[PDB]
Amino acid sequence: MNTPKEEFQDWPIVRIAAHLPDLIVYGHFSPERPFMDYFDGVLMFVDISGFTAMTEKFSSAMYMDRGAEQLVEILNYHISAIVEKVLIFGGDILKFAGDALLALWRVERKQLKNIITVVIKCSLEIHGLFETLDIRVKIGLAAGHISMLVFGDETHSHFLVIGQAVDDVRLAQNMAQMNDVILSPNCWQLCDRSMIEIESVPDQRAVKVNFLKPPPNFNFDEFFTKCTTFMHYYPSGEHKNLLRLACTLKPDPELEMSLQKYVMESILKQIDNKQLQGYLSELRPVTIVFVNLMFEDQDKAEEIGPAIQDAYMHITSVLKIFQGQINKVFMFDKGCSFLCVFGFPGEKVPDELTHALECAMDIFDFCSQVHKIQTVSIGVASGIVFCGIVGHTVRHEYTVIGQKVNLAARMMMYYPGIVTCDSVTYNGSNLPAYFFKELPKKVMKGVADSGPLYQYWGRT
Ligand SMILES: Nc1ncnc2c1ncn2[C@@H]1O[C@H](COP(=O)(O)CP(=O)(O)OP(=O)(O)O)[C@@H](O)[C@H]1O
Ligand SMILES: Nc1nc(Cl)cc(N(Cc2cccs2)C2CC2)n1
Ligand SMILES: [Ca+2]
Ligand SMILES: [Cl-]
Repeated sequence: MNTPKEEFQDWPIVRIAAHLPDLIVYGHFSPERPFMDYFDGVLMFVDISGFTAMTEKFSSAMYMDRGAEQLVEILNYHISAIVEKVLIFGGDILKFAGDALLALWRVERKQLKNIITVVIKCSLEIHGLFETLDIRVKIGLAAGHISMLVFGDETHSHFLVIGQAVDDVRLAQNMAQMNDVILSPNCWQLCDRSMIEIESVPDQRAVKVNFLKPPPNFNFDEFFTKCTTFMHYYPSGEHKNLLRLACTLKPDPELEMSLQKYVMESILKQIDNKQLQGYLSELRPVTIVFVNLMFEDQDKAEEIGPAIQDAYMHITSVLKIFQGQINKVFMFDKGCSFLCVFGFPGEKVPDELTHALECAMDIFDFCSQVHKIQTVSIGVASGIVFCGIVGHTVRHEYTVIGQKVNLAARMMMYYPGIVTCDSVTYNGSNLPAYFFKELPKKVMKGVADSGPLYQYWGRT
């Protein structure tokens, strides 16, 4: 009696799970919103520098109308290797944003020291990989208490990690010069100092890792194996050949119903083999509306959660009306940011610019009265941006990369408390000139040639 091979592996639920971390896939939590949970772990924020420039070049005529296809190929060639390293070291990729990704090793408080060692080794191996396009990799690490927030409505869900360690990992990474790994202060405080050769960062309690220098008896693989005891989802045994346990998920309509809420409809359409895979990789004219919600420095996560929930409910209704989408949500330095996009798969209109501006003002007016939100700032920029699925086969997300994305994000930070827009949006809108005010030109870090910027004043 024959015993033929292959556990079938490519169910819709498995494909959906590629778009989510284990934190969500295996989360089994309440469907109330907001939902908050608390844990400890180590974070790694890996930020590639140089794909936004590569993006601009790939629109040129030399790429012969295949710039999006070539961009996404070369990006994924590099990012998929990084993702594999993270997964093999036992980490959970939480979210992608353009050419960056945030990863988490959730562990019990007693294991933080040991896990920091595993994550530093992983970081050094990620720097390893890149002795090969013009691109640097900056890595920040942090460790400590982390809170998870899940917010949404009955058909959509969104998550974030929050707290000092999240702020710290971002601050750490941002200090790295090309190809450095930086530890947060608390990470350096908790780590195994005998193993880890560091140096001062000027005007900073963070430190740069110079070397991993283990003792005589230390064998990394035996050490790593012991650390796997504390990793709940590390593929093992008959599944040690897999990069994720999520590859073994079996059909379960209730779990699927829950996971699909995190993923865009156009992505679900591709997952369901109702649209061609290549259709979502594009260099497409869009309008980016980047909305920043600032909370007071005193604010704790249990106050932040209901306020993001409230803002979200309004953002989503306004976007539905004006034909916009939330591409990604971020939070650090007391600012929760919604990266919103007008134009992309299906939603292409003619009055898109007018609509992005009115939508932005509606969001600004509503969110300004949400209890606990100190300041709303919204940057609006229009241009050619790369849209597509970034990452590895087993762990990837839809995202956007482009100069106008970065510009919108810089506007919102440099021109706080107002709605700002770029020249393309200004000249291209229906609207008369006195709806606007021309702004003083600020020198913006990582932005040159930016052109005239405007405040969207409104009808009044
Ligand atoms: N998705 C993201 N989430 C959080 N912070 C980000 C981010 N992208 C960039 N940043 C932060 O802002 C800092 C400056 O980023 P920038 O210099 O403006 C673009 P980059 O990340 O260097 O290269 P790039 O745009 O080719 O990819 C970063 O070092 C990082 O701390
Ligand atoms: N707060 C938060 N949560 C998640 Cl899950 C991701 C995220 N971001 C922004 C941050 C990067 C570094 C610390 S927070 C990642 C996807 C870019 N921010
Ligand atoms: Ca980047
Ligand atoms: Cl891949």
